[PDB]
Amino acid sequence: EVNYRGYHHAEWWVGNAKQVAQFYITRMGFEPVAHKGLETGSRFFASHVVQNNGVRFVFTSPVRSSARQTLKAAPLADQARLDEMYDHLDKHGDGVKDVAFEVDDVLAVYENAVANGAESVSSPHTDSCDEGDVISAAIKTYGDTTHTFIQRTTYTGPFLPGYRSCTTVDSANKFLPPVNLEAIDHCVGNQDWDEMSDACDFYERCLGFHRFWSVDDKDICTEFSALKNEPAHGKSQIEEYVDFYNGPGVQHIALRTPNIIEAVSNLRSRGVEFISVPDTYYENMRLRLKAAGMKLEESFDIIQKLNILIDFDEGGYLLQLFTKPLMDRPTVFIEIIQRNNFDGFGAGNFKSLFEAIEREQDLR
Amino acid sequence: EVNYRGYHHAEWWVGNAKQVAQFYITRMGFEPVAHKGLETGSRFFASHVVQNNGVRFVFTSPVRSSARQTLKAAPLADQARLDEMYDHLDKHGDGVKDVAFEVDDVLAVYENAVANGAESVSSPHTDSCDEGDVISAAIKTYGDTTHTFIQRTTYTGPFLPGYRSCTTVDSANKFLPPVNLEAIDHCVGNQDWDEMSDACDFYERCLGFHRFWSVDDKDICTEFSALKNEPAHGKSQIEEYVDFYNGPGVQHIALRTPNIIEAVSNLRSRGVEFISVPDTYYENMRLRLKAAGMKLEESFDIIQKLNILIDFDEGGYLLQLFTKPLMDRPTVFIEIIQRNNFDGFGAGNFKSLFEAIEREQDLR
Ligand SMILES: CC(=O)C1=C(O)C=C2Oc3c(C(C)=O)c(O)c(C)c(O)c3[C@@]2(C)C1=O
Ligand SMILES: CC(=O)C1=C(O)C=C2Oc3c(C(C)=O)c(O)c(C)c(O)c3[C@@]2(C)C1=O
Ligand SMILES: [Co+2]
Ligand SMILES: [Co+2]
Repeated sequence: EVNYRGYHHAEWWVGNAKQVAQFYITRMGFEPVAHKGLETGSRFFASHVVQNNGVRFVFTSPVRSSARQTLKAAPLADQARLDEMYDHLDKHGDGVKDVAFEVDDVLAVYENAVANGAESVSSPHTDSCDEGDVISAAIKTYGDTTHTFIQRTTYTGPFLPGYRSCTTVDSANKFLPPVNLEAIDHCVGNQDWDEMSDACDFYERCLGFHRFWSVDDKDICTEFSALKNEPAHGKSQIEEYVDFYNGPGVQHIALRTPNIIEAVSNLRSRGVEFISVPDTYYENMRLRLKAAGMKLEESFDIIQKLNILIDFDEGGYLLQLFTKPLMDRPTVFIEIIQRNNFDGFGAGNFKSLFEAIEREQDLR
Repeated sequence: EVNYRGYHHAEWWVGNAKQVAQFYITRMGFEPVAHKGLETGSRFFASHVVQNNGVRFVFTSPVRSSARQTLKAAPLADQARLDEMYDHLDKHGDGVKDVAFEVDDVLAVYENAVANGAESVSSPHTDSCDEGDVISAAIKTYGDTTHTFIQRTTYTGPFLPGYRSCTTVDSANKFLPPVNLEAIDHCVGNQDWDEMSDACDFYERCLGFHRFWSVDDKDICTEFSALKNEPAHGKSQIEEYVDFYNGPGVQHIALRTPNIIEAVSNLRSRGVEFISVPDTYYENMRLRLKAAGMKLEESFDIIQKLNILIDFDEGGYLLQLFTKPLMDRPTVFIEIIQRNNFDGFGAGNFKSLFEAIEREQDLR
């Protein structure tokens, strides 16, 4: 019954994979699924994959230091990998690193990608455990985040080669209200203009008759190309959406739910914390929705209490919400979105939210 | 009613303070208490303090990278601090960094410490917010972990200068069975022999007529000085206590509970995971306890199910248990201990547990 929307998973690079992974277990309803580490011969990195219906996260941490003087000298390729991982956690901190797509024909989707100028990160190769085989490749897309192409061949195991399945459920979830998340809706690994642009232009040059590997990126780039804020050291009436819009190296990963009220509630009660949109947003939005005769399913007054956002067109609307920044840097957010016939991505909420500080800064 | 046993707190250095701190909120029953960061002018580090009755943890993360090229050039003292924090997370990873003691007369306890050869880390100084003042100092003790001496003067605020109080309770705890932890029982920031020794000899030279700042370290060094394992690539019948005993740079922090059964249960059900001691341990222990006429309060059979450990003497016993390593390095553990008239620290369980693999390796 589960539904990946073609996303194999998203892999994070984080300092404490083992413990950070549990954040999503306790706060957001995930379940431990697979593991890769010193128990399956991974001498240099541990990986913890937690899943929520279609949503699958991988958290990956080095298990050892750079010049680890006690046991082995690291092979040259591997010390470079460890070195790379620390330099990313320094520059960026905990965050999404790689979006990986279930793909038929990695060789082909990889080939076209670099023909049109993709920065290669991992030419096609074939990780091969005892449960089978898989072909992957990877390319730089949005900043230093990446896309990975995955073609299952003979592999049958839990997840990928090297991974072992997970030995049973998590107990904290028999006490916690569940979070009905469906699948990964989209992901922008870096929201700098230059960076976004660069990645979008690259995607456009990847368009052909064969369908592009990430429909959700093609529609984001399309919707936001039709147009390309202002802060205050007050807090800002936009609160942390101003950091979302104007912060550097900001990311967000969005997670589709069939019920954003149910989702947001059970996350409010598990202890997750979202940005507060001002009252003036709903003021103006209630008129816009009414004048346009767009009648929502959900009570407008509950969408207000929950600081949930709205965008729409003639055929339907979306419901959107953002967590407070997940870490001590204001750079990583998670979006929860519910669609009722709207392929949109929230372009309207830039105008609306920017207009929200507008009436407040114009107030003086 | 709360009881710190003279421990102001333990401060961890971790990669993701904001999220790691919540681990202890969800998995172990802590509550958010104070915060220090970009919201109180801390341009370089964030601190999250969570408390459980007497137990108070501080988690501290850099909010910025080393050569953060976007905003400020860091002052020389501060870039050194950021640089230091990354080098510790590289060499060691997430773990306890500093044990801090509520102390009258920092100047004096600091003075004697370095007279007898303490490695100074922070001469007496006086952090001074608008709610008052505090004197601190710090010295290297066990490896690169530290002790900090804290003398409240005019400070009245939540916690320390720069900290703001915490805006209300965590919701996940109205759904989770509580964990009745009392206070910090002890802490060994590095269990290498050389390192332990060095720190103990240093403590001994700190003994005088004035009482020593950490009674729990003086008794550890005393009990374990009366004596100073063997592993298998099988897993080991000792399971992860072999990593505890023979692993390098292992730490553990112990947390006293009045009811280790209640504590361990509610932690089993919140999702915390402990090492399994073999059956042969309880086999031999039931005879030892009986021959010695030591009658326990708690059902021996529940202490067996819960992989809880036992040490005792003529006047009473202790009950001990260890988590599985908390991170992808096998280097940080947490001990839960319950005392019934026994100042011991588990020296007996070395003999018992070492003897447990003994009958198993002797089995062949
Ligand atoms: C509202 C939100 O969820 C965000 C999203 O999910 C998809 C994003 O793509 C862009 C792009 C470029 C064109 O792709 C852009 O230029 C701006 C100014 C922008 O604001 C966004 C985004 C970040 C959007 O704001
Ligand atoms: C059982 C446990 O809780 C541990 C504890 O809490 C206090 C520790 O101090 C030592 C010391 C030195 C003398 O202090 C030592 O040499 C050995 C071999 C030792 O094993 C321990 C410890 C680590 C003990 O094992
Ligand atoms: Co969005
Ligand atoms: Co102990």
